[PDB]
Amino acid sequence: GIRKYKPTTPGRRGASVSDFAEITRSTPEKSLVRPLHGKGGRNAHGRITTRHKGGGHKRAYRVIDFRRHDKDGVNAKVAHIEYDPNRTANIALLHYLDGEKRYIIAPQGLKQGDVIESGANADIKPGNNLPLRNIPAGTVIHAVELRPGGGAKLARSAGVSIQLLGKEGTYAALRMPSGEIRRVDVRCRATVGEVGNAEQSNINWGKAGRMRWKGKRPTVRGVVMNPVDHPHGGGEGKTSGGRHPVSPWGKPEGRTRKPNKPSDKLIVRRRRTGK
RNA sequence: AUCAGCUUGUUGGUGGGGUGAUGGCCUACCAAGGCGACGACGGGUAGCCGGCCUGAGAGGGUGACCGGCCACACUGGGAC
RNA sequence: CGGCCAACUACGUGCCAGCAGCCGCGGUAAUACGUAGGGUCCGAGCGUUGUCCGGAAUUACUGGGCGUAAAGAGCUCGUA
RNA sequence: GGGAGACUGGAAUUCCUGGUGUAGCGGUGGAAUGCGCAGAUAUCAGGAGGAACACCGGUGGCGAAGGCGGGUCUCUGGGCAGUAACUGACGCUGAGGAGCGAAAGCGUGGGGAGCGAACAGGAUUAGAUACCCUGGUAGUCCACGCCGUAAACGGUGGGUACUAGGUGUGGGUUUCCUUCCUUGGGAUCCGUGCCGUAGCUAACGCAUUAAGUACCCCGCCUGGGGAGUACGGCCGCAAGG
RNA sequence: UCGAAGGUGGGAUCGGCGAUUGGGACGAAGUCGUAACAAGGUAGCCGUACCGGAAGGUGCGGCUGGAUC
RNA sequence: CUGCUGUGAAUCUGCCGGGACCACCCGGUAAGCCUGAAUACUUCCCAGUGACCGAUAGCGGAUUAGUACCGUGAGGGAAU
RNA sequence: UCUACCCAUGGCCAGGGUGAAGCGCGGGUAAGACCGCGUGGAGGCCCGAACCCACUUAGGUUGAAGACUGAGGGGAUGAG
RNA sequence: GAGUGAGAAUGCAGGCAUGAGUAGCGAUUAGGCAAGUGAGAACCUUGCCCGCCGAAAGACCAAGGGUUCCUGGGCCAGGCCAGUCCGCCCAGGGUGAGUCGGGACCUAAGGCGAGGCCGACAGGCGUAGUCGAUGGACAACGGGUUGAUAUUCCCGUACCCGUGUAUGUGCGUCCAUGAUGAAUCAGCGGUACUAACCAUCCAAAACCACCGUGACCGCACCUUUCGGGGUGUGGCGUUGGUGGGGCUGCAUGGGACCUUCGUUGGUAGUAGUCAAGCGAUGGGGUGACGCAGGAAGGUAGCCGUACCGGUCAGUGGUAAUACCGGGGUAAGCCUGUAGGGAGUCAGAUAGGUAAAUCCGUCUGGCAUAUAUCCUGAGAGGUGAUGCAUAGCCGAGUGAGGCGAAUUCGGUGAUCCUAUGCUGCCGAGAAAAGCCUCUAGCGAGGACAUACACGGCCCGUACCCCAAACCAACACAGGUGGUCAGGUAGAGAAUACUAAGGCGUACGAGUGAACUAUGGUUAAGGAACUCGGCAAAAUGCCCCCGUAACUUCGGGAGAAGGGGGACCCACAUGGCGUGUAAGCCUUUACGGCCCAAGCGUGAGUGGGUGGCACAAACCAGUGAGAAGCGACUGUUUACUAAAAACACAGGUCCGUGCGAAGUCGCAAGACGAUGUAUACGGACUGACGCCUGCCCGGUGCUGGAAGGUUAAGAGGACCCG
RNA sequence: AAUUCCUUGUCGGGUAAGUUCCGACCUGCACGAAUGGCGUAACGACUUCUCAACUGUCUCAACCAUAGACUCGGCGAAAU
RNA sequence: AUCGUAUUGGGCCUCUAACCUCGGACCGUAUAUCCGGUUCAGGGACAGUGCCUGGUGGGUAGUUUAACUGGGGCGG
Ligand SMILES: [Mg+2]
Ligand SMILES: [Mg+2]
Ligand SMILES: [Mg+2]
Ligand SMILES: [Mg+2]
Ligand SMILES: [Mg+2]
Ligand SMILES: [Mg+2]
Ligand SMILES: [Mg+2]
Ligand SMILES: [Mg+2]
Ligand SMILES: [Mg+2]
Ligand SMILES: [Mg+2]
Ligand SMILES: [Mg+2]
Ligand SMILES: [Mg+2]
Ligand SMILES: [Mg+2]
Ligand SMILES: [Mg+2]
Ligand SMILES: [Mg+2]
Ligand SMILES: [Mg+2]
Ligand SMILES: [Mg+2]
Ligand SMILES: [Mg+2]
Ligand SMILES: [Mg+2]
Ligand SMILES: [Mg+2]
Ligand SMILES: [Mg+2]
Ligand SMILES: [Mg+2]
Ligand SMILES: [Mg+2]
Ligand SMILES: [Mg+2]
Ligand SMILES: [Mg+2]
Ligand SMILES: [Mg+2]
Ligand SMILES: [Mg+2]
Ligand SMILES: [Mg+2]
Ligand SMILES: [Mg+2]
Ligand SMILES: [Mg+2]
Ligand SMILES: [Mg+2]
Ligand SMILES: [Mg+2]
Ligand SMILES: [Mg+2]
Ligand SMILES: [Mg+2]
Ligand SMILES: [Mg+2]
Ligand SMILES: [Mg+2]
Ligand SMILES: [Mg+2]
Ligand SMILES: [Mg+2]
Ligand SMILES: [Mg+2]
Ligand SMILES: [Mg+2]
Ligand SMILES: [Mg+2]
Ligand SMILES: [Mg+2]
Ligand SMILES: [Mg+2]
Ligand SMILES: [Mg+2]
Ligand SMILES: [Mg+2]
Ligand SMILES: [Mg+2]
Ligand SMILES: [Mg+2]
Ligand SMILES: [Mg+2]
Ligand SMILES: [Mg+2]
Ligand SMILES: [Mg+2]
Ligand SMILES: [Mg+2]
Ligand SMILES: [Mg+2]
Ligand SMILES: [Mg+2]
Ligand SMILES: [Mg+2]
Ligand SMILES: [Mg+2]
Ligand SMILES: [Mg+2]
Ligand SMILES: [Mg+2]
Ligand SMILES: [Mg+2]
Ligand SMILES: [Mg+2]
Ligand SMILES: [Mg+2]
Ligand SMILES: [Mg+2]
Ligand SMILES: [Mg+2]
Ligand SMILES: [Mg+2]
Ligand SMILES: [Mg+2]
Ligand SMILES: [Mg+2]
Ligand SMILES: [Mg+2]
Ligand SMILES: [Mg+2]
Ligand SMILES: [Mg+2]
Ligand SMILES: [Mg+2]
Ligand SMILES: [Mg+2]
Ligand SMILES: [Mg+2]
Ligand SMILES: [Mg+2]
Ligand SMILES: [Mg+2]
Ligand SMILES: [Mg+2]
Ligand SMILES: [Mg+2]
Ligand SMILES: [Mg+2]
Ligand SMILES: [Mg+2]
Ligand SMILES: [Mg+2]
Ligand SMILES: [Mg+2]
Ligand SMILES: [Mg+2]
Ligand SMILES: [Mg+2]
Ligand SMILES: [Mg+2]
Ligand SMILES: [Mg+2]
Ligand SMILES: [Mg+2]
Ligand SMILES: [Mg+2]
Ligand SMILES: [Mg+2]
Ligand SMILES: [Mg+2]
Ligand SMILES: [Mg+2]
Ligand SMILES: [Mg+2]
Ligand SMILES: [Mg+2]
Ligand SMILES: [Mg+2]
Ligand SMILES: [Mg+2]
Ligand SMILES: [Mg+2]
Ligand SMILES: [Mg+2]
Ligand SMILES: [Mg+2]
Ligand SMILES: [Mg+2]
Ligand SMILES: [Mg+2]
Ligand SMILES: [Mg+2]
Ligand SMILES: [Mg+2]
Ligand SMILES: [Mg+2]
Ligand SMILES: [Mg+2]
Ligand SMILES: [Mg+2]
Ligand SMILES: [Mg+2]
Ligand SMILES: [Mg+2]
Ligand SMILES: [Mg+2]
Ligand SMILES: [Mg+2]
Ligand SMILES: [Mg+2]
Ligand SMILES: [Mg+2]
Ligand SMILES: [Mg+2]
Ligand SMILES: [Mg+2]
Ligand SMILES: [Mg+2]
Ligand SMILES: [Mg+2]
Ligand SMILES: [Mg+2]
Ligand SMILES: [Mg+2]
Ligand SMILES: [Mg+2]
Ligand SMILES: [Mg+2]
Ligand SMILES: [Mg+2]
Ligand SMILES: [Mg+2]
Ligand SMILES: [Mg+2]
Ligand SMILES: [Mg+2]
Ligand SMILES: [Mg+2]
Ligand SMILES: [Mg+2]
Ligand SMILES: [Mg+2]
Ligand SMILES: [Mg+2]
Ligand SMILES: [Mg+2]
Ligand SMILES: [Mg+2]
Ligand SMILES: [Mg+2]
Ligand SMILES: [Mg+2]
Ligand SMILES: [Mg+2]
Ligand SMILES: [Mg+2]
Ligand SMILES: [Mg+2]
Ligand SMILES: [Mg+2]
Ligand SMILES: [Mg+2]
Ligand SMILES: [Mg+2]
Ligand SMILES: [Mg+2]
Ligand SMILES: [Mg+2]
Ligand SMILES: [Mg+2]
Ligand SMILES: [Mg+2]
Ligand SMILES: [Mg+2]
Ligand SMILES: [Mg+2]
Ligand SMILES: [Mg+2]
Ligand SMILES: [Mg+2]
Ligand SMILES: [Mg+2]
Ligand SMILES: [Mg+2]
Ligand SMILES: [Mg+2]
Ligand SMILES: [Mg+2]
Ligand SMILES: [Mg+2]
Ligand SMILES: [Mg+2]
Ligand SMILES: [Mg+2]
Ligand SMILES: [Mg+2]
Ligand SMILES: [Mg+2]
Ligand SMILES: [Mg+2]
Ligand SMILES: [Mg+2]
Ligand SMILES: [Mg+2]
Repeated sequence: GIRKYKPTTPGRRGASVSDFAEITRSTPEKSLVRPLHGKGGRNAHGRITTRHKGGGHKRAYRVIDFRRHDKDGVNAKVAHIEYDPNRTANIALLHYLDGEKRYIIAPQGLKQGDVIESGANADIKPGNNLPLRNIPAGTVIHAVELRPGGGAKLARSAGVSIQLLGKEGTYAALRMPSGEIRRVDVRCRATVGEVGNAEQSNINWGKAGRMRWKGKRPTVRGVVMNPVDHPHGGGEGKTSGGRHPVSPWGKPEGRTRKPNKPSDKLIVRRRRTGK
């Protein structure tokens, strides 16, 4: 759950963490690890592509079976629900009957011992990936794909995931966490159940070291920025810039969504906030 | 209790000194407890009693005089 | 010497000067203010003042209540 | 309708989408701020989301008290009648202590249809920082914690034994006119309304579900303000208690 | 060794005073107001939160110590 | 005249040139292709010339010369 | 090749204290919450050298040095 | 005909003056004397004391420089002075590797890049690949040597990489034993194709009865003078078309008739393949990795003891009970302890881009055995009759021969087991090598041993916290890694010392001011000053006791006080370690204790000396208020370190995935190999209370109904 | 007040005196609620004030041993 | 615009054959997430890309911001 840390030092007074009692193994599988490195917020070209992030704690990579489609009709027990920091959620390894173990996203309330099926015959216990032909309308879903068989991309937020609304014709309607409705094929791949670590939103950061570890760099406010560096720069004292806030990269607040996407016709309306 | 914990010779045993007389009265060595919500330790007031006044009684108030003790002798100590 | 409380009339100023333990007494005709008489109480003492009890069953053990005047804690489990 | 979790239903409001359909719709003691001519109101079809369950529904049931009601499942407490098999003084109340607790308020993270403090306008008045109208931010919903106060009222602590009745309701055992249908008649215990004796009370009034007559323990009160306030102590992140 | 007096240093209690401020009661009479007592002209009150010179107003929940029907 | 972008002609009473524009007459035939001679230039070689300098001049360099040296750079850059 | 940032691979931090969760025992409950006792060394924790900084002062300022030296000064298991 | 006339432009280049023989001669260590060479000696050489560093100011490496290394010659030029000396200059000499560092081995960040994509062009990208250590695989010590080089040369003993000899164990292909397995003919899943039977619920072609009455025909009453209309009844009709029976056809379950078996009855274990032994550009394992922390066993190393050799040092006493010096010895080859981990066979399954005896998974059997295997410090033996050493003899720039003892104990690491164990989150590279499996071959390979043989190229001197690198210098600066002795000590601080190297290149004198570095000072203690700036002061360990406030951690080492030296006794005490010996057994590099021996803090008494017993060095000033900033942090290298910045806390907005925003005229890459509890942007800055009013202006988000307007279409009139 | 010109505002505490400081008043030229307001335990080489000790910072300087300054010997600078 | 004859472009709904796909499966390939081709599957006469123009456009660029003045600036 959530465990709050006692104030031993003035720095870690407010630090509270979601204790990971949901851990079973501590040393990740060495076979599936691929060579990875912190890119430092920089491309191969050497320029800093995005500031406020980079540096920190070098970490490893592991392949997740996001698009599980190659093998079907075989069951798998939950091997060990381990901790992968490269995601907000957790990964629970599976012993499939063919002996080919792949990592998958651990759904909410998953504990070691449940049997998971991936295919048409799969039931409604969480972790079962199956096309929309075999799912009731109205069930909460996660790790949702966009086409019948091109790899799953969406619905992997910890705690709130996409909810299926209804099927009409050959197009299916999906409700977004933002409260929006997206039209998607009735043959895409989607799983059942919410994603775990819902209590992760109750994490309290704590200090700056954790944050350089996590990746982000300290944020430099524009009002003290130099005027050449930023439109908010300059001033003798504290000033807001004398104009509406603007990213120093030229454009102010506003529309950024370029229309006319191939899935733009597959969207009914855009998000509305604070209702 | 608009005072909840107090105490370290403090508590208990043994061995010594001590005093007219027993005794942590004093010393050494052993054990950790005794007193505590059937009000401890703290705070304010005040000499106690036979008596006096009041009240049918219960009770309440009080310690004039006398008398039975207690404590003191400008303040604090000590001893022959 | 108004009623509590046995003892009243006249004269002098009228919301002034003043009385007083509770109620309370004077705004031109006071048995309540001041003076006279008159009467009452007490008496070698007479009142005022302060402390204490009684009435005070007004801390109710004898001897109070908790619907509205003051009061049933919000209600249970339950240690001593 | 005792509590908790999950699943599920319909009506209604609002919003969105698409027809039809035209200049008004909403409003009060009267009118104007409000939305329309960019197509409102009305009305049909569909969808979305949130809250709450109209009738049954009552001076009726349960819970110790706050309180509790759309269905369905899951688990569970309390109470009642008969046989009385068994335990054989285990009963009661309970200072300090501990647990539950209306609404509002606070933190974190979500939700948010309607309603609605605060705040804007429009209206009345000499005056409105109100009553009225149009809007609507907390909150009202969910989960975890908190505060622990109400005219928290039956303004009456609990338990036991006794003391005349009449009239309704609910639950269960029996017996008899006996169709053996019948609130038929009778006996019994528990709960809950109303009116009434003796009695009590200053009166209103209570009257077997006592304020009657007693027993056991517990809290509370000693003229009105000051004041349920200052200081001190305890709890709470704070409001505060 | 003990030992009264004296001096070092910080904790409690009783206090006395203290600019100014907060609150209360008594004066009497004046302005601002209509709050409550009759369905007091918005039923009252209680707990609570917000608001306003002021009595008060509103929201939510609770009682009738509320009158008509 | 050429180019980017769209349109788009005739084959000879066809066209475009004749310095916004055309009737009659006047001069040449576009979308295909190339072609020596006069010209510009001199890192190199040869032969000469100079009212050009004679070692702070003349090329930075008559001599260890783009050497020493400075600068990690593109480079700069000596005196003798 | 300094400095700013990042990337990958190595290395560095003498010594001494503070004592979270967790763990077992005895209380507390019906289960808790909680209460003490023994292990724990978690900490951008504490004191303090190597190391990294540069707060004060003096000297120097045609210095030993085109930004230091000497006394003190801060971090010193980490945003190093 | 002029490059034709200088005195200046903080002019240019060269030369030379004064300031002037003035300042300085480069630190917190310091010298003096003797003898020697030399023409000259504080500075060089040799001897004795003194001084300084000694986590360096000693000894090694990397980067860097390149002859500064050694020897011989000389001292006009350089060394801040003379200099016989030098890191000066001239000549000669000096660097020895299968095993130490790189290449023939492989990869990270990143660079190059065939084809290819994009780009007028130049070009930019990146695939297959190839480069790229700061990483990983893979092989040493003691002693000795001359005037300079030593893990390289020699002696002594080994190792592991790679090529060959052939004999000995020994194996099939061309014979054939084994284990099996699999692609062929004949039918069945009371379940239940098709006429029914028993039981149950409902109703299409309205029969009976009642009621309501689209509309029609009307009887009686009311109503306006009669009319519309209203009230009760009758005849239907139903705004609101079944029952009954039969043939026939279809639909639902039964047994059975022809085709679908209980894999063999002959053949064809006759013929065709093959597993040795190498075997992959392929597949799979292994190789393969964090921070922090404690405990245990050991080692380097240190201190004492036995033993071994020597000692008489002009001083009062100690001639051995005392003193000084030794008291060493590797790699490798055996043994496999403490300790860290892990279980064994049979059969089938297709999951690992093809197949698998390999890697996984499921059925079963065997297993809690210190069974079995791997790893693994250390100790013991060999290595070693060897080497070396304290010292004895002749012999001096120096060489040679001989050569004693070589054990116990204790202390003890930051070193080894350890890439381990326990716990935390912030969850900890790649490939080569190695083991093994098959695909594609195949008539000769596999294992040991006597023997002669063959193992590449390059670095190898010297300096390296400095006069040899970077700073223009022989500069008070900077520079990464490895060795870490003794006494006090908590220690790598600090003080003094060993090994070892220096007194670092201007000196000799004179009580001047004055400047700089320090010490002390009557008495007052901030009266100077902007400020207690600077100075001064406390400072260590163990105890006793510590407030206001608070987020219950703190504040707090709060403040303050006491003890601290030496000797003796308690005390042959307690503690650790551990021999002989004892106890025991799966007998071994075994568990228990441990007299003896060694080391050892703590306290209480008694006594003693000084003014002072943490006496040196080293080593917090404390307290009370108020402002800003929550705190640790970072910055104006070289005038300013804060109230600035940043940081965790929150808010708002934009972001639906080849996302937003970027870098890029583009491919492409980051974002992210992440996916609205995630990313970017902006503002504030922990935490408590909160965060009021205002949408005219400017921005942003909605609705474009009206008017204005581009380009392009369109050809009225008019001129010629 | 990090905002206040008059202003050393007025009043109270500290000293002999306090234009600084601390605590209040509001006459806020020209505070103010995310360019955030008010407090806040802890920290700060931050800012300001007071206190005990301490001292040559001072009253008022004196002496002492260093390294220069001085003379001699060797080499030998510059700003202008 | 020349309710039974005419006016050539707008508005929509469709289908695949232009076009798109960072969708799948194969191949070059013995190894290749690049690239190219085929098939299937999704969008589709749209998106995309030019040419012209209208808008927005301190993100970027080149500039300007007088003189007189009893010092300048503010005044005139
Ligand atoms: Mg915090
Ligand atoms: Mg990876
Ligand atoms: Mg950022
Ligand atoms: Mg890094
Ligand atoms: Mg996670
Ligand atoms: Mg910012
Ligand atoms: Mg800035
Ligand atoms: Mg700008
Ligand atoms: Mg600025
Ligand atoms: Mg400003
Ligand atoms: Mg804006
Ligand atoms: Mg949305
Ligand atoms: Mg005694
Ligand atoms: Mg004794
Ligand atoms: Mg009495
Ligand atoms: Mg009495
Ligand atoms: Mg008495
Ligand atoms: Mg007497
Ligand atoms: Mg007596
Ligand atoms: Mg006395
Ligand atoms: Mg006395
Ligand atoms: Mg009378
Ligand atoms: Mg009388
Ligand atoms: Mg009179
Ligand atoms: Mg008389
Ligand atoms: Mg009395
Ligand atoms: Mg009684
Ligand atoms: Mg009473
Ligand atoms: Mg009452
Ligand atoms: Mg009560
Ligand atoms: Mg109460
Ligand atoms: Mg629940
Ligand atoms: Mg509609
Ligand atoms: Mg909603
Ligand atoms: Mg009880
Ligand atoms: Mg009880
Ligand atoms: Mg009690
Ligand atoms: Mg009680
Ligand atoms: Mg509780
Ligand atoms: Mg509510
Ligand atoms: Mg609130
Ligand atoms: Mg909350
Ligand atoms: Mg919330
Ligand atoms: Mg509303
Ligand atoms: Mg508004
Ligand atoms: Mg109630
Ligand atoms: Mg009660
Ligand atoms: Mg009772
Ligand atoms: Mg009666
Ligand atoms: Mg009655
Ligand atoms: Mg009763
Ligand atoms: Mg009573
Ligand atoms: Mg009261
Ligand atoms: Mg208090
Ligand atoms: Mg006072
Ligand atoms: Mg009223
Ligand atoms: Mg009114
Ligand atoms: Mg009212
Ligand atoms: Mg009212
Ligand atoms: Mg209230
Ligand atoms: Mg209100
Ligand atoms: Mg209510
Ligand atoms: Mg009433
Ligand atoms: Mg032609
Ligand atoms: Mg030509
Ligand atoms: Mg160069
Ligand atoms: Mg600890
Ligand atoms: Mg705990
Ligand atoms: Mg400095
Ligand atoms: Mg100076
Ligand atoms: Mg100097
Ligand atoms: Mg320089
Ligand atoms: Mg100093
Ligand atoms: Mg740090
Ligand atoms: Mg000339
Ligand atoms: Mg000149
Ligand atoms: Mg000059
Ligand atoms: Mg001169
Ligand atoms: Mg001089
Ligand atoms: Mg000099
Ligand atoms: Mg020097
Ligand atoms: Mg000499
Ligand atoms: Mg030293
Ligand atoms: Mg050191
Ligand atoms: Mg050392
Ligand atoms: Mg190097
Ligand atoms: Mg020579
Ligand atoms: Mg010479
Ligand atoms: Mg020279
Ligand atoms: Mg030479
Ligand atoms: Mg490339
Ligand atoms: Mg190419
Ligand atoms: Mg490549
Ligand atoms: Mg390479
Ligand atoms: Mg390399
Ligand atoms: Mg060498
Ligand atoms: Mg060597
Ligand atoms: Mg790890
Ligand atoms: Mg020795
Ligand atoms: Mg497998
Ligand atoms: Mg060889
Ligand atoms: Mg070589
Ligand atoms: Mg060298
Ligand atoms: Mg060196
Ligand atoms: Mg140099
Ligand atoms: Mg030097
Ligand atoms: Mg130097
Ligand atoms: Mg260094
Ligand atoms: Mg060390
Ligand atoms: Mg020394
Ligand atoms: Mg030395
Ligand atoms: Mg001087
Ligand atoms: Mg002195
Ligand atoms: Mg003094
Ligand atoms: Mg001053
Ligand atoms: Mg303090
Ligand atoms: Mg403290
Ligand atoms: Mg302290
Ligand atoms: Mg034995
Ligand atoms: Mg045994
Ligand atoms: Mg002494
Ligand atoms: Mg800091
Ligand atoms: Mg900082
Ligand atoms: Mg900087
Ligand atoms: Mg600076
Ligand atoms: Mg600097
Ligand atoms: Mg500075
Ligand atoms: Mg700074
Ligand atoms: Mg700061
Ligand atoms: Mg910050
Ligand atoms: Mg905030
Ligand atoms: Mg923000
Ligand atoms: Mg925001
Ligand atoms: Mg507007
Ligand atoms: Mg505006
Ligand atoms: Mg036209
Ligand atoms: Mg102020
Ligand atoms: Mg100020
Ligand atoms: Mg302030
Ligand atoms: Mg001052
Ligand atoms: Mg002001
Ligand atoms: Mg202002
Ligand atoms: Mg703001
Ligand atoms: Mg602002
Ligand atoms: Mg504060
Ligand atoms: Mg002095
Ligand atoms: Mg003087
Ligand atoms: Mg002297
Ligand atoms: Mg000097
Ligand atoms: Mg001198
Ligand atoms: Mg000189
Ligand atoms: Mg001008
Ligand atoms: Mg002027
Ligand atoms: Mg002038």
